[PDB]
Amino acid sequence: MQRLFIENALHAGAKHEATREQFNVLRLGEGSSLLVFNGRDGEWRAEIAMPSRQAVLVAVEQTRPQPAPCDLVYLFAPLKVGRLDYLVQKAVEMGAGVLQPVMTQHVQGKIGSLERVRANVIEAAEQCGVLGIPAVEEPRKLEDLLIDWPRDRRIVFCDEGSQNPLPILEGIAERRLALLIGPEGGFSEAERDLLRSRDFVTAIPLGPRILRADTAAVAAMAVIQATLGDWR
Amino acid sequence: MQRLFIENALHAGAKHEATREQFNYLINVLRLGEGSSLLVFNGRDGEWRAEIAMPSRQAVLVAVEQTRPQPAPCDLVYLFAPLVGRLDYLVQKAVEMGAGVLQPVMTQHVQGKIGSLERVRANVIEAAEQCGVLGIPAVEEPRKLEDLLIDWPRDRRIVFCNDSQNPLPILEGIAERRLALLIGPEGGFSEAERDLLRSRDFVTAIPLGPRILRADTAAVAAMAVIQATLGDWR
Repeated sequence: MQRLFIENALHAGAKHEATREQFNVLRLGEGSSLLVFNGRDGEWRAEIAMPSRQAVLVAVEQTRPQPAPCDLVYLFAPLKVGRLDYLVQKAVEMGAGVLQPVMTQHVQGKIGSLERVRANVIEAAEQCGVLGIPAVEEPRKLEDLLIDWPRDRRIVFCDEGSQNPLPILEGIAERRLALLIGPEGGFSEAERDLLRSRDFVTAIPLGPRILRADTAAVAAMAVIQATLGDWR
Repeated sequence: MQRLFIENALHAGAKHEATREQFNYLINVLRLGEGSSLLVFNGRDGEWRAEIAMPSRQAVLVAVEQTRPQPAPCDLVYLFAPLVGRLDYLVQKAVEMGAGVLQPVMTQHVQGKIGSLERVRANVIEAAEQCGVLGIPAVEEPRKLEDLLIDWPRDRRIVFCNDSQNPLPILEGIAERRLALLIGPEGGFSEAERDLLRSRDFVTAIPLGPRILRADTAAVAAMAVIQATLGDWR
């Protein structure tokens, strides 16, 4: 079934008027079913009513309840080289609850409109069945973030090793996590020294070949989610 | 240092005339000059440091010394269904994550098409240059899933993307150390294809978590956990 994210409260009988999003295609008619969700009342199957041949979505039955929000924080530098729509959508698919852009010494790319990021977030959620909408934050400087950082949350970052992340992930005691991936040019030497100086930061290797930032994000999230996260 | 893939043989003194694109790229885009060093490789003779010589205000790269030997080919086979925007990316990520063979697969719900192997191969080279991967993975002619499975080597376990959510316990139980990863198209596998996969004893299903992943996301996430438990991340 198609899935649409809506603003509206969701309950039996809740109505939603197709806001210009009157689709045309995917060519559904009167009586057609789709799934709707809103980020707080879970997932519902709704049926289409059609007053003027406009479209109105009427929620009938709840099909999934609202999960607890995903706790994982994704700290990421925007890239000059490596698409921003892909980075964002993949973070949502891989289970990030918070997307926090980080500005670092070597960043060349820009974040652009947070509006467009949030819209990419919604599209990823609709396509991949994620019912929690991850939060998108305003970009922050890395050093500002590290100074007031909650010590109950471990930051994982990627650094050259043995090149197996698994035994290192296995040693992390904190119940809350954040993955930090830097820009195409990595972290400066000072940034590296500062990360390593933090009690709450752990370095992990990601194999024998250099990975680009977009690759590393999905690869690190996979091993993190499988070892310590919600793939368990 | 920059890294360039070359077709010439490599040894001390080996020369490569930079093509129109390369000269502009190395000299008008990176502004490297006479005596500049860069890295050069060809998929067979390892990786060499070369220096730029110029006979004209035309550039010639002269290999000086070998910095890395040519490694063993990576063994991991990547069996993938076509999707072209996602395809470039797929191909490039596969190289980073260590695939040694890229085998395009036709399945029931395939909607996109390969295009031409020419462009697939150029992407492999780009990725190899960018990430310092010295073995160039081979790109095979597309084949239908049901044909590839007939005489598939009993020796190579196919992992494909179920009841649990964690792939790690399943992956640790794979006795083979020769592997393939299979990822389907956006539309998934038909019921007949699923049956065909579950009925082969050299095939093992793994889950990848509680959210539906895109095929290119799945490919990278799957290769991460396969490399870490069974492959060349260990």
